[PDB]
Formats: sequence, C-alpha cells, structure tokens
Amino acid sequence: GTSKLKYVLQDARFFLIKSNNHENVSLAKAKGVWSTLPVNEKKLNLAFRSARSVILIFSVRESGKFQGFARLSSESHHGGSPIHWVLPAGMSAKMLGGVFKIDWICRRELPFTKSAHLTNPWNEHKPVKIGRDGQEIELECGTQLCLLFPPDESIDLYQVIHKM
Ligand SMILES: CNc1ncnc2ccccc12
Repeated sequence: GTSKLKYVLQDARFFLIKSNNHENVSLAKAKGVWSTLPVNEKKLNLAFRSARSVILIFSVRESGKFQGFARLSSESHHGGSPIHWVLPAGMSAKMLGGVFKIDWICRRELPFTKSAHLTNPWNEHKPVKIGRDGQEIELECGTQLCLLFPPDESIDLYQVIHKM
C-alpha cells in the first residue's frame, strides 16, 4: 500500500542527489549515510530543520535511472568513522566530511522514461530527470516522482514515521 508512504511525504522537501558513481549509492544503501559538498551540505542542514521530512532522490550520472530515495534523519556531522566513499575526481574526503544519516524509503530503480511527464517548477519546468546535485524539487513534482517508484516491500515505514 501507499498510505504510510504518502503520510511520510506530506509537506516534505525533495532534493535531487546526483551521484557520479554507483559505488557510493550502494554504500549509502548499505550504511544509511550520505555525504555531499559543503554548498549542498548547508542547504540540507537548513532544510532538515524546516520540514517534517527531507527526501533525497538519488540518480547516478549516465545511468538513465533513479536508484531510490531516502529521508534525512539527521544533520551533517564530522569526526565519525571515515566512510570509505569512492571519491570523485576533484573531491576530497575533507569536502565530503559531513555525514547525514538517512533512512531509505525505496531502494528500487525508476528509469527516466517513466518520469517524462514530470517537470520541476524550481528548475525552469525541465523534466525532473534534469538537474545538478542538490537541485530542490517542488512539492507536487517530488511527491509524484516518489509515488512512481515500484514499492519496496523490504522497508517498513513504521520506524520512519516514528522519527517525524
Ligand atoms: C558520497 N558523495 C558523492 N558521491 C558521488 N558523487 C557525488 C557528487 C556530488 C556530491 C557528492 C557525491
């Protein structure tokens, strides 16, 4: 069903995460963490304090798909265990030092071909597949994009709801 999902998405903020590689998205699915550059680190830290849920929607570059989406459960933190990201060319581990804890809501893929009818008012009404890392997605677009994903029966939204 979709009722607990819709409850989680009600009045959420949505952000596009564009991973350069698959390795870090698999790590993020395994460990429930994400790290971004400080400009997006600041944006997400602000959004986490402002909304009942902040949803990150992942897509790895060149894949033609989204790989799932997750909810921020914390602000970024520095000083923990060095998460072994595959660091992109031009990105240092000090830049990715901020670590967000995330709860996955769906780890299933969605091909871009299935989101062609959805455009983002905060990105000039471009198809929602188009955007740089950190691009905020408007409420209705983001909600409808999340509802397009195949349900992930492995995930129980009860624990997620217990953090809102
Ligand atoms: C886990 N950190 C990352 N991994 C892969 N690509 C990225 C692109 C922009 C910012 C952060 C990235």
